[PDB]
Amino acid sequence: TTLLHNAKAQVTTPCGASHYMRHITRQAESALQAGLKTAQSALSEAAKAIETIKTETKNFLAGFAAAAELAGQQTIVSEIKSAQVQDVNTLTAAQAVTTPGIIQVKPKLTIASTAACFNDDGSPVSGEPTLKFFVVSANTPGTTHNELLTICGHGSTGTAPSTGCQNDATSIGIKGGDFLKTAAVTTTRLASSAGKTYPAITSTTTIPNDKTLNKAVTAIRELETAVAALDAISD
Amino acid sequence: TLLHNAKAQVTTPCGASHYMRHITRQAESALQAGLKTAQSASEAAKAIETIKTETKNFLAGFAAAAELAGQQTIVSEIKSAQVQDVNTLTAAQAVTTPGIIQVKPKLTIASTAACFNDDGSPVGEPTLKFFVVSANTPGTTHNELLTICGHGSTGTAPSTGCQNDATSIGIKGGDFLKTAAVTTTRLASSAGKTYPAITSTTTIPNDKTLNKAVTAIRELETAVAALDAI
Repeated sequence: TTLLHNAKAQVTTPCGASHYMRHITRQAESALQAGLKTAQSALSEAAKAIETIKTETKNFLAGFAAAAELAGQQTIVSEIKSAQVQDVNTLTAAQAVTTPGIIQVKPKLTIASTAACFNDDGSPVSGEPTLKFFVVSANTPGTTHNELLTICGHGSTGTAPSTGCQNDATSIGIKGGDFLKTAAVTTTRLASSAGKTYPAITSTTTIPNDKTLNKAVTAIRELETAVAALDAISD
Repeated sequence: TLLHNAKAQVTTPCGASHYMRHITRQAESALQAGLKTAQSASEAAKAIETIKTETKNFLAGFAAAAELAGQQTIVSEIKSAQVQDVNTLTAAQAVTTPGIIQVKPKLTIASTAACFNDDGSPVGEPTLKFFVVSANTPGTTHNELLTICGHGSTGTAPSTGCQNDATSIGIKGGDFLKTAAVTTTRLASSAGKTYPAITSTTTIPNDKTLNKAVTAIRELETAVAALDAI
């Protein structure tokens, strides 16, 4: 039998989650090839093999596409989680509100120098199965001086917020920080009255959201049954 | 089998994701037909041999098209990211609790599956179009986006117009990202028909991610064509 899920994989990062999904597609492909080869060697048993492959193609390709789509989503999640507001040094308040010294909210991203989640040479960089995905939402700003994502006060113009903001509005800058908050969501397959099933993911205010994730997991489940039916050909 | 929706006008990231899914739906129909022919009945052996030799290229480009669809789905959601406007406040109270002026991240979260409605329906040489995001550029003087907002009157919304006046201070917000389209059109040359390399080194996704997927999509096109012959 073909093991779609990698037991020796510990998903702890978005890039890890994307490689786990790609592993599903690689394993799904091997099961399809073996079914194709079994029907090819039988050239009746070849008629029922081709029949099983054709009947399961819709379920196979829908879940294959869903695993790939989830790998794509996690790849973008792994890049966007780096989004930050940059610190800006304080400036005497009268000059901080107009040209040439206006204090700016500066977006910044950290862009991979390779294909995201991959090395330059092309290699990856990261019981019932568990599907784990990472999701983003708006970060929560601070609520007092010297906390993230706030206007930074200091008695001395020119001060870097990293050295400590004060309750002092003589000069003002910006203490930056992460624009997003990243969290994991998980669903662990379990035996159901008629087979196996994934509990729903709850994540209503994130990117991706749970409607997007649950739709894809449902299709991954159809890939798993399609692969099991494919393994039954050579068994 | 026509993998490419010729009558598609891709102008949004969600439209780009649906174009990618059209490719996968068309690719499926080519394999299904190829399997239906094989079901009928050495000819049966010929089809199987093809379907098998081309499965590797087929699933590689199929996965790349669906991967790109997943990437464009997130692009369509995060492109909503903004820094919120914050009303001005007397400067001495603006630097500490409880009035501290905050840089407030904000997203717009789809209430459905992104790029789909509740019912589940979607919301020449071919061209592949994708949308990418990059850091937005802040303004350089008062009342321009992504700057501290001065005003003479405390409690003033920045939409009233920021001034060269630091009596009260707030935040003039705006989009956190800029979103632009990248494209590549299949080109006839002595190399056959190939998609030119995209250059985009400062965006999410970047060109190395995109160019790798595009190369695989070209291999899908070649696989669908061989599947059509049988």
